[PDB]
Amino acid sequence: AQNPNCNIMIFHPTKEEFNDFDKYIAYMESQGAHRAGLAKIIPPKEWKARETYDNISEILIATPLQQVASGRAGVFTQYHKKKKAMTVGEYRHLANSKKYQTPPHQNFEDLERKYWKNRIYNSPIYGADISGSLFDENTKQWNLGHLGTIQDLLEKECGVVIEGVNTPYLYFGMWKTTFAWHTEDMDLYSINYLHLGEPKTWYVVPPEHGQRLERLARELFPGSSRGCGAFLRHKVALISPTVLKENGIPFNRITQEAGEFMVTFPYGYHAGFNHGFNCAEAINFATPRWIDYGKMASQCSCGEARVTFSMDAFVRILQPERYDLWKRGQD
Ligand SMILES: O=C(O)CNC(=O)C(=O)O
Ligand SMILES: [Mg+2]
Ligand code: NI
Ligand SMILES: [Zn+2]
Repeated sequence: AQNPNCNIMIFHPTKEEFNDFDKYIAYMESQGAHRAGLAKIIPPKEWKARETYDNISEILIATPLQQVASGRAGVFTQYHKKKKAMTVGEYRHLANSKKYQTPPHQNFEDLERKYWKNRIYNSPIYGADISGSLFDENTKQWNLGHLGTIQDLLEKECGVVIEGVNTPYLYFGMWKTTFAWHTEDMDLYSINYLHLGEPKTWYVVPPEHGQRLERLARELFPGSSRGCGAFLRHKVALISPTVLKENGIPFNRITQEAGEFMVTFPYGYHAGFNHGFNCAEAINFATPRWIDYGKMASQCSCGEARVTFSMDAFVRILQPERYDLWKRGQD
């Protein structure tokens, strides 16, 4: 078995290897990459996502989210308070302000220490989940707006034609903006490209150990667990590396820099934080190997998780027994 310790693997495809996206994902899996839950892909030196980032300031962040924490430094939840609209240029100025800017630090490990010590005492503002793309239309390789759709994959594997669409999302971050512990909708893959700015640190639990993280989370968030049998679908709970180590949960960490892709694999729990002003693009995708994960994915039916239009068909076809309860949660 390849990669039996479930380490995060880093790949350096050549320009020739960068042509066929599906084939390269399958290659990475042949080397055991998926066992970690997360992989990094450094694009060939010849590749670029677009020519420059000099003209993005007028993108609108219609609903910036202030991420307010509750709990203790290593075990906390966050809620999202909606703020007034602002442009990307206005958000960048805010990120760079004395109130929100990255503090002085020695290296990524020192900044990580400071994050976990101090995150809860601040409320950073995240421009998350903005439909759109920064890839040039002429970028033919690893263009996250031109990937094969999940609906087409389901139809190719299973024969059933379904409604729905699959488009990318932009994320504008600042110091301490936080992504809570989660797997993707329907335990899909994700791919994330860091277009510009400061890094993003990731934590990940191997898919084969995801239930260990779930059991810890039920212990640490006992009211939330009574409320919902899949409350990590709410995407609000944080647990630090120190607390994971104290509880014997297997995990890994890695820092993504501008110009790099990360892939999350089915049922790979992940969480993380941004180092400073940045912009990322991400989308969900599927492969043949996903189908079995999609059939077994947990679901939130309490009403909190509320998701896209296109998840309806995935539940309806892959999980017909669960469909009626889940749809009630949507309505
Ligand atoms: O970058 C972020 O805030 C969160 N991204 C992801 O969870 C992802 O790409 O799967
Ligand atoms: Mg613009
Ligand atoms: Ni994710
Ligand atoms: Zn729920």
